[PDB]
Amino acid sequence: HWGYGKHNGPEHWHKDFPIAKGERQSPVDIDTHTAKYDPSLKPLSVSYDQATSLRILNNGHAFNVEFDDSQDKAVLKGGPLDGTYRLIQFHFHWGSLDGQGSEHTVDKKKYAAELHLVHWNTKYGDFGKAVQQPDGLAVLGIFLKVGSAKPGLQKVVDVLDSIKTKGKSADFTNFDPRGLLPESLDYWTYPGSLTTPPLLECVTWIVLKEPISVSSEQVLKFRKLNFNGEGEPEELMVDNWRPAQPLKNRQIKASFK
Ligand SMILES: O=C1Nc2ccc(F)cc2S(=O)(=O)N1
Ligand SMILES: [Zn+2]
Repeated sequence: HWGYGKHNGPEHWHKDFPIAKGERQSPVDIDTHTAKYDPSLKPLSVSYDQATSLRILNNGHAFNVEFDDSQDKAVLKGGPLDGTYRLIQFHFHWGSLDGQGSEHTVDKKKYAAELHLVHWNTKYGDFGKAVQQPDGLAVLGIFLKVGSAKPGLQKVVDVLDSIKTKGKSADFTNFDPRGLLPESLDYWTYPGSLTTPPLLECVTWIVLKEPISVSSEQVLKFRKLNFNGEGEPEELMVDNWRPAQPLKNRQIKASFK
């Protein structure tokens, strides 16, 4: 099965998932000098006041904080998007060292981690139908750098010991994802894909320019998670990031000068 190891990592994924070599794969390097300001892009609208978190799950490649998406409660709209996209889950990608971990890069810079807030287009009715469409998902990507702690992340960090291994979940209600957002919503946007198999080309990527700061202790606790299940040999869940993929015939657009 696919993973992030030497024999099953990103360079192998194309054998089971040939779209890995497709025309709109993610992540990508964001060349800040070539990204063009698009004055027709609107401000992002992030409406998370009614978000209902339910559960946190170690799925063997990251941990997902899942939300009730059976109603319009936490939605992303505006920006490059047409219509309304409902928050379904968020998760992170991170490194074994502070010098790597993000999936997107900025002028080849790798951040310590990257948060993905995943939303699906309500016109397709559910997530499973949305991923079959070129405009089915909108993923808000936020870089993490190591410095001061992020207070709004600590409730996540503190539950990780209860979901150490693949397949473990824990109740995780009343978590407010607004506490994970930077001050500015300036962003880059481009059409891309899921960054894990099945690598479907269904994502409008919206990557925020401003990183959030998290403490060394916070990211160190991400690195204590396990890829393996309980009672299997311990493999630390680190370096669960796909590297940048060829941009091909795409343009990255900036919301800001
Ligand atoms: O690792 C990732 N796996 C995903 C899997 C399913 C998604 F809906 C979105 C993503 S993602 O591209 O945001 N990141
Ligand atoms: Zn992701």
